[PDB]
Amino acid sequence: KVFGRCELAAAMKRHGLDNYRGYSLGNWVCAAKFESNFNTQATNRNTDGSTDYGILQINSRWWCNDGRTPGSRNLCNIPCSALLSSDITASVNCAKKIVSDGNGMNAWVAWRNRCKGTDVQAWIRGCRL
Ligand SMILES: [Cl-]
Ligand SMILES: [Cl-]
Ligand SMILES: [Cl-]
Ligand code: NA
Ligand code: NA
Ligand code: NA
Repeated sequence: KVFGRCELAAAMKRHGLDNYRGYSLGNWVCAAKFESNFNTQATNRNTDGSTDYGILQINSRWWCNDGRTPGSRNLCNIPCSALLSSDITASVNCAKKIVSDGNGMNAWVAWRNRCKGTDVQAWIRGCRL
């Protein structure tokens, strides 16, 4: 599913991501924009052989199981395919774990490089929330 911007903001809020670990909703929407262009089915193979899955491009090295990432972990206790669902619950629950791991949203390199420090409120501007 490719979410609209305000549609995704609303879904993220529904699932408790707004201000989670102090990160406002615009941060999460901005991260999703640059990770997946709001497409729940996004996948991307990394040079290390891991793969990133879903709206927030969660990586199989640590967070989910895809059966093809040697030496990896599955700390969200989910198949990586669950992160591709139209329903964002699994991605949100895993993102909560990731952002709590110590480096905040810097875990998402694209957030650090493209969202951090910017007017992230613009990503939720105009939305009925
Ligand atoms: Cl957009
Ligand atoms: Cl915001
Ligand atoms: Cl933080
Ligand atoms: Na992989
Ligand atoms: Na894994
Ligand atoms: Na594996």
